[PDB]
Amino acid sequence: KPQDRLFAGQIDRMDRFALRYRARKYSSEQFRMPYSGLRGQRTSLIPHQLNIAHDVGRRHAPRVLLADEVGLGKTIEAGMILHQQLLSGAAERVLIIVPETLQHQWLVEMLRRFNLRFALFDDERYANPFDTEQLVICSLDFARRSKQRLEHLCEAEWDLLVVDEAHHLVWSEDAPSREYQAIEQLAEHVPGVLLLTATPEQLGMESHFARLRLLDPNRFHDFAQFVEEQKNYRPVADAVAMLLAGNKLSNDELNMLGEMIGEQDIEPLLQAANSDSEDAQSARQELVSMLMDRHGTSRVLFRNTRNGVKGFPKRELHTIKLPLPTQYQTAIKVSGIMGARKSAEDRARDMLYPERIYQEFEGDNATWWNFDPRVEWLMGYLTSHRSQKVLVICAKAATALQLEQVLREREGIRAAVFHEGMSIIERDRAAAWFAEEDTGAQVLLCSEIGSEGRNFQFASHMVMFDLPFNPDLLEQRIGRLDRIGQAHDIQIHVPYLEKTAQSVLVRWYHEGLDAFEHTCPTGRTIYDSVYNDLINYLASPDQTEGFDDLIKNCREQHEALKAQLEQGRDRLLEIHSNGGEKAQALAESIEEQDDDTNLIAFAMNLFDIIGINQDDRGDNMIVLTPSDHMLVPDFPGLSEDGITITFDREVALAREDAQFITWEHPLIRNGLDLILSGDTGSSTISLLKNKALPVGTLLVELIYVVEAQAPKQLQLNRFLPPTPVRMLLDKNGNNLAAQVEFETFNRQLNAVNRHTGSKLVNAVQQDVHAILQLGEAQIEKSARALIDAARNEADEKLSAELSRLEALRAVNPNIRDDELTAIESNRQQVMESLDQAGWRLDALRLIVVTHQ
Ligand SMILES: Nc1ncnc2c1ncn2[C@@H]1O[C@H](COP(=O)(O)OP(=O)(O)O)[C@@H](O)[C@H]1O
Ligand SMILES: [Cl-]
Ligand SMILES: [Cl-]
Ligand SMILES: [Cl-]
Ligand SMILES: [Cl-]
Ligand SMILES: [Mg+2]
Repeated sequence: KPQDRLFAGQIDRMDRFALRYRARKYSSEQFRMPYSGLRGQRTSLIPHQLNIAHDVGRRHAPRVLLADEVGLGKTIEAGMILHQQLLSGAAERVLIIVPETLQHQWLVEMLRRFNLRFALFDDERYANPFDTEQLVICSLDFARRSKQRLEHLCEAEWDLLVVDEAHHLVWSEDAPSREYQAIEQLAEHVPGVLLLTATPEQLGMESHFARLRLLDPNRFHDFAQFVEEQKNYRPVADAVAMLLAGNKLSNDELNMLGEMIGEQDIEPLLQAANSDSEDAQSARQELVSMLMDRHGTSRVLFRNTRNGVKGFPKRELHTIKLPLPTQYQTAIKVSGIMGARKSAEDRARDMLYPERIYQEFEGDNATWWNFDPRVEWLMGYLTSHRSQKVLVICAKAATALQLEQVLREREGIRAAVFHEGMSIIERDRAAAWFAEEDTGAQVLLCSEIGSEGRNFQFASHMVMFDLPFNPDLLEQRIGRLDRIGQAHDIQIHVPYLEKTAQSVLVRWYHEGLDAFEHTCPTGRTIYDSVYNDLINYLASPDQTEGFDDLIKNCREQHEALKAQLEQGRDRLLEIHSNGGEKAQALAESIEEQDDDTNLIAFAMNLFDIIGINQDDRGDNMIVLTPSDHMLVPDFPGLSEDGITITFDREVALAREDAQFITWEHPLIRNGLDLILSGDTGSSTISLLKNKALPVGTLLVELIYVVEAQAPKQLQLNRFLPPTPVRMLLDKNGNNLAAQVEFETFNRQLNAVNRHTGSKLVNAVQQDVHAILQLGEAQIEKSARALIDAARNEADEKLSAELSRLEALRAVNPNIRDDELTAIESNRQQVMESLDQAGWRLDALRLIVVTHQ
């Protein structure tokens, strides 16, 4: 094929040949690396997250509970797992079931951090229809709405299922939820399952066990036995955990340990660890790993905690008590007198957002913002903090929009607005404007959706124009800025109107739950426990008999539950969930990759040759725009509006509007596919100025490709991706390639006029044919060596992993049958597909020695 082009007179420019060869070499090498699938995401490199993702993401059909505490990165961990599985080919179809109001947050996270475009399925967009899309997000309610729909989902042949906030799957002996039942049915037909929930087990042990049974109903079949085994385990594991903290062990703990591990002699290991010797610490970390292989929830549950990971800011509450204006006092009394009585909730909501009462009787569009002291306080705060990036949160979009107008007209400060009525692209623009340094918006006004999952590293100040109606929404608001890696303490300003539901609720959240300044896993439990009572205080804030006691009771419940949670921590599992030194090393290794000058040089040459225009902005960023004369009509991922790119991870994290270019980015992969599936650079001729060789000497640079045809799911690329084999032959068939390195030789060559070129080739066409014949014999030898080596490394690696899981099963009940059968079956189909591998000539460059 490539020789046919050359002789038909079709001669590419030399630089195209070099680009083609580099593209093959690079793509064949970036497939066989340990951190593959953990580079391309727009995230910081946090060890505990990478620990989970690298462990879970490389398994066959992962079935796990991701139970990290709030803010630790359960969404990011799920993303890295999906990213790895979809890049490697282990998965192709993914379903993500989330709570109703979280769909857009997930859609943006998957696309903007993992370059994965999920299709949103709801009833408005579609009143089976799931074969249409490979990546689907929908709500839990949507998925369980009808029995027809559920069965549609089960038969849609999903590879992986992700269920966010899985504590909504509630179970009971006599009436499990519809939610639970729906996931129970789906989990039987999807091989891989990720359940995400931070809910501590002490608040629902039974439901916790039910979720584990969704993952492995075979192993998790006896609630009582499971609890008993965990209870007997804690004594062992608590001590060992106190040893990784360096408090030496007893003689009691030493026989319990020798027994807990009867599969081998650990007397040396124990003698070391339980002593003040320089070999004591490593003896401890190894013991910890042995205990975790025997853990009851080993391999299935990952629970990192904020106490352990410790990268989170302090939270500081600043309340401002403001006088209640006569206009609102009047409206409250009028409503109590002339009021068509409403629900408890609706009266409370009226008292929490008093502008709603005022608008009811003065008509909507009444200028509440002209006398509401919260508005005046906000104007004052913002005009004296003009250089502070401030996140301002209201419950309702209409309130945020009304504030934007006031702030602009009365003080000339332009705020970005963020609410669910706006399109994704509209929120993208508002987000970029708020993130813009020095020239951008100083304020982001949000409805209850906050800032979704977008990072504003520079924002540490938050104003709650009003308060949310329940504690889950409160923590979600604070979680917009209380994020891992935020250095500056969060200042939470709460201006509130005295003698209203606002003052009641601010006191309840703060004094009852301590929910502002400390992350509160107790909030929902206490709220539901006192709901009726609290709602009446909110509905009648001027009738507060017994409120002081409610506060006292609620705080006592909060402290009691906090104590239970502290006492019930599995501190061994917490340590093991962070990943230790192996996880730190994995993060360090990925970061070493990041500084890849090869990729930057390759990508520029690639885009240039494809025909994409490149404008440099100086700030580690470049603007890419389509051109008239590009290799293809429309390059996927490239709009006529252009795209901003960066190759630097820290820039990409600060500029969420820019693409983060890595070997794993679709632009590179699409770019490689374009060049390598086509003719570009496959046929050329060059001159070599060299007087130490006879003039007219002919050299043929041959690039063969060795590749095995197989389904992507087999993941042959781990062992034999399409691999180039470069030969450099003379007339006698001597292959010089082993001692003539490609780059050094490539530099020594000269381009030649294409017309003069096609004349040189025709003059030596027959010599070339003979050389090509000599190459075919040598490629068979080379390809057979490459193939046999890969077939053997597949044997070694895959048999090694099957042995590792069989050895784990001897001590661990959580290794599943289908896991061992999957490795076994894959080791077989991989070896067979390689022994059908083939080769072909991909490119050639003729080289003619001159002396001139
Ligand atoms: N490694 C990371 N790099 C960048 N952003 C991160 C990282 N980890 C978490 N975040 C951000 O922190 C926020 C919380 O992440 P998330 O996974 O939703 O926490 P949760 O465990 O409560 O579900 C999100 O906005 C996410 O984008
Ligand atoms: Cl992988
Ligand atoms: Cl895929
Ligand atoms: Cl006032
Ligand atoms: Cl942020
Ligand atoms: Mg979450």
